[PDB]
Amino acid sequence: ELIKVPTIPHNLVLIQSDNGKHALIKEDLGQWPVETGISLVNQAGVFAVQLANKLGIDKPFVLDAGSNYFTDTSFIDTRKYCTDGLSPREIQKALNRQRAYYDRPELTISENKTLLSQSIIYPDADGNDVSIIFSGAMSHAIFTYAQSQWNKNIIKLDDYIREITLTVPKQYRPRRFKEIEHTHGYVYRELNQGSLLPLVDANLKESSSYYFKKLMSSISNVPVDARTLQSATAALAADTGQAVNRAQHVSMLTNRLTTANAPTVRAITVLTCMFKQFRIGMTYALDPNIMDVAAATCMLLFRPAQSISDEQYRYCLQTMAVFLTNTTYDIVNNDTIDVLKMKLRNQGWPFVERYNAVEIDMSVEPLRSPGQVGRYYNPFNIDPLTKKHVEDRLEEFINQVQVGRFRNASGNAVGTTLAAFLRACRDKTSANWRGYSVLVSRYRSLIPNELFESLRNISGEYNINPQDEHSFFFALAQINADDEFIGAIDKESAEYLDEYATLARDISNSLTLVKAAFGPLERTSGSIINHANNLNKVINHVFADKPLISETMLKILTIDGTTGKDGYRNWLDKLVGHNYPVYVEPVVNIMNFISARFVADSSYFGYTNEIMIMPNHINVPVDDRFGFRDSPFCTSLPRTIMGNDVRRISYNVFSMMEDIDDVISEGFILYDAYFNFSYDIMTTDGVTRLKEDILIVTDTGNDIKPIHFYIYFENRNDKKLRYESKMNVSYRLYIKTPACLLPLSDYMRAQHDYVSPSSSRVYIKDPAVVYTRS
Amino acid sequence: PVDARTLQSATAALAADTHVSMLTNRLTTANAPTVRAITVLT
Repeated sequence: ELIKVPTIPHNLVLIQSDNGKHALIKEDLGQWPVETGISLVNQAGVFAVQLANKLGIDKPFVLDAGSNYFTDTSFIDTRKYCTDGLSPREIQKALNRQRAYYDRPELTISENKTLLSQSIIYPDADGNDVSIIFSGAMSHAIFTYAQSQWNKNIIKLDDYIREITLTVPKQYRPRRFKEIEHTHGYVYRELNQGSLLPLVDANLKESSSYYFKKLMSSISNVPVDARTLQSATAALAADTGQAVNRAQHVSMLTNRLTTANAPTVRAITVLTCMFKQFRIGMTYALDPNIMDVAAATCMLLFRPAQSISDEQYRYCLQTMAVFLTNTTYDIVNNDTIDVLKMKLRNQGWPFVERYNAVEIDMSVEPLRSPGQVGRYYNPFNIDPLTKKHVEDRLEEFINQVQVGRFRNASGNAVGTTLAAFLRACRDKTSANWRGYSVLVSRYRSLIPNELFESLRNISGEYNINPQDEHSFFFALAQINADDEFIGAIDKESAEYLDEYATLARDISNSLTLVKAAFGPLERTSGSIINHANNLNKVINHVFADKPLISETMLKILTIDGTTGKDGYRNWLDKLVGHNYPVYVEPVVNIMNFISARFVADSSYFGYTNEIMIMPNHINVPVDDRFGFRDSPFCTSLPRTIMGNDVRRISYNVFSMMEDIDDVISEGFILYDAYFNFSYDIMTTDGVTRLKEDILIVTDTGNDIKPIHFYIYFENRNDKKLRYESKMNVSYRLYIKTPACLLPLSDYMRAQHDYVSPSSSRVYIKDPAVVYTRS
Repeated sequence: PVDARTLQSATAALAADTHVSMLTNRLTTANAPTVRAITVLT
């Protein structure tokens, strides 16, 4: 959601002495401690975020400052006087006090509204409003840049509809938008798509297990019709001539028709048609019987070929050859597929081939996949064009099996039972395939193309017992889509999009952290130990307070029972050294700009590169613009004093010394450190002096005490103060003049402009273009 | 120190992944420190 900022955040504060002889404007912008020995860019990152909070920049926003204005009472003056920034009245009072001290006349009537009308609101050509006010240099730069970065995502509503017009299905009622929203509508949206590949590639077993289980959970809850299989059993019984007082093979098939595990097999069937390669397998009994041959034939006929592996194919052929060709398992252990194919065919069994599954293209573009076409396998290897099984020769193959003599020379007991069984199985599939085809289409729409191409069956938890194969196809049920289930799918499609979205952000955050936190690993004990300790510190920080990663990924990473903290640490290991492309977001750009300005302009935030310590009896050039008494600031650090280059000493060497008494008498410049400092400008006239001593000398080293300046204004004819400064104070400290200060005479430089967009724009919170049917 | 919860969690996870009572019951963590001593030495 966008935020309207009502007031421009100026930071200027004006300080003036009691006499009014001097005045200056300052940009506070806070004061921040900076350390040494640690890289400054890393320290600038945390301060940059805190600065954005101070300016109200961090969250997406648009400026609303058009309404803040007033009009002067004069007839001619139709200008829109602004009410933001440093008020021109405050500047007018400061100048009038300044003119009083010099005994000059006060500002003229004509000069008053020249000054008072500098802050204006004027319209722009594009309908926007431009606000000109007195603001700080740093505040203007950061706020203007933040507005530019956020405005990229703010796009017209009609543009958004064009980008999502491909993914909208044809079964949802179109949304009607008000005419105002069409002409003057804008939407804040991030149109980047984050790939889920880093999570899936590194963690294939965990990601596949999480998605298959949730998908299986929904499919198992689908309604189905309830039709008794007594009619099918009677047809099977009559064809086989089943008797109560005999032992036939039809009894063994009939005995174990269990439909208890039907919903799980139904879910497995949809999963095979959903994904490119969802391999399933079954383990047959030690001594195969009429069921295993019936179950094995059912898999080969009515399952996608891509879902059957080469090893599983040979295993099914071996089981059929054992029962029909009547040979031991050890005999056909080394037999190839072709050898097993030939032995079965000579016996009279032709169902020795796997059949590919015809692919049906999706009607609309899949989610999280731009410019791509979806596809899924049609269930039961049925050609949509011909509404038949792929093998057009199935009917004669069934007859061939029935006349074939397997497991016995006299009688067709084995052949008739299997052929009569496959008659019903083919009839059931040829009637109920349309419902399963729609069900696969609904669930395939949830998964993206990357998950379609990557997810693989690894855990092997989705295995089907031979009893379930022959009972599922014999007792196949029509899929009935109740309104409750239709509504339930609409609910599931909601969080699937939301959970995909939150995973993309979590990966992008994780990839960015890895690049900066860690580096390459060598083959030494030192490098290994450094990685072990550093990574533990990172993993402890991310999980402290609010975790950086949402609970959505934690569920994926903990699917094996591993603790979430350990799961993320192991994933961060594989992510080091990645070449995965990450797109710089608007927020990342904003912090980098502040980080650059923090390093470039160190005076705004309260630290300096170098300081100077010189004896009082040496006169150095100082900044006399502000009129401070013994001004502690310099325009630049003097290169040469008294014709000799000023000595430069680094901080570490300075702390290390014992002749510190010999070098202070000549003066020096301390560099190679970040000197935090502070000052308090006072309106009265007094001695400018440091708050504590300059340096502390111990038996270990020499350190510089904290720098706090008590700056006072200067009056030339104050003999008491002149003697005090020259005599009492013996040593002085000098730093570069802070850039935040600005003399009152140069107040025109504080003028800055801001752009607040048109007030005719309306913002659409929910840009969805379709309505649920019911 | 050796924690028996890690063994139980690993057995539970692998039991659901694939019966597994052929080796799952035979797993005992009694001699863990000695084997760790040999691993470091090797």
